[PDB]
Amino acid sequence: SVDAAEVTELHVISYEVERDLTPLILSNCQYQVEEGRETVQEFDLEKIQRQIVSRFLQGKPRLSLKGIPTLVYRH
Repeated sequence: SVDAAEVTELHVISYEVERDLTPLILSNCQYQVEEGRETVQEFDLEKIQRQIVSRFLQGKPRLSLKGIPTLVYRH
C-alpha cells in the first residue's frame, strides 16, 4: 500500500488514449484471408489485456488532509 502523501506519477494509472492505447489495439488487431472469401479481423483480446496489465497497473494510495477544528481556544 501507499498513502496519498507520497503519491507520484509512478503509482497512479497514467495512460494516453492516442499515444498508448490506440497503437496497442491496432497492433493486436489481426486479419485472416482465405481463397474466395473476404478478409476478417480478429482482435487478440488476451494479448491486449496482458499488455495493459504489464504497462499501466501497480500500486495503491490511501488518504490525506489535516482537519477543520484547528483552534478552539478557551471560550
